[PDB]
Amino acid sequence: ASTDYWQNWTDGGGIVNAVNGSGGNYSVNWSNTGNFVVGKGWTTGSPFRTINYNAGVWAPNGNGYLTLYGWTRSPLIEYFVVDSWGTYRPTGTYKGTVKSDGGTYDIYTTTRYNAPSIDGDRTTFTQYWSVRQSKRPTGSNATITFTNHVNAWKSHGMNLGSNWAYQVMATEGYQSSGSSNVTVW
Repeated sequence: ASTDYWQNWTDGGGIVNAVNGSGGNYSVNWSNTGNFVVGKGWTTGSPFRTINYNAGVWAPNGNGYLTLYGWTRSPLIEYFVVDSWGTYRPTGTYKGTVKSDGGTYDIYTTTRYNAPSIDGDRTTFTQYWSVRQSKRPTGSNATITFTNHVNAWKSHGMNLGSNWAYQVMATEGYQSSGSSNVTVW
């Protein structure tokens, strides 16, 4: 499918060279950054969407995530489906696991306090996570059947908001350096 949304946010720290490529392709070169999120996807997320991607390059030197990323409103929720990471594997309050697209993911919940949200400014909100138990190999055509995660989260009392915001396959980093090249469809 054709992507219609380009996400390129940075808190201004360090260098974040984000390139909006042709079609669903994008690349990022970052160094000594603060927090940033870059990716391509859809303006309106959907719990029934099946995301396809191919990370031709995944080379974080420190803390960075290759993850499906999105938000919902009412309530405000930031969610993730992490397929790979750098030096740090994200975790939180363990809820259970879900098997999907050949891998096993741990389900976690966390809370952010006085942090920047999609609406701008700062606030306190909940984060939903699905983190692969082991890093998914990159360079191949990968699939993320989001419906499997949404259903698993629901079973653990993790319900998403009613107003859907953007949904993208992103590269997120925190105080690190690295390179990535991803194609989404």
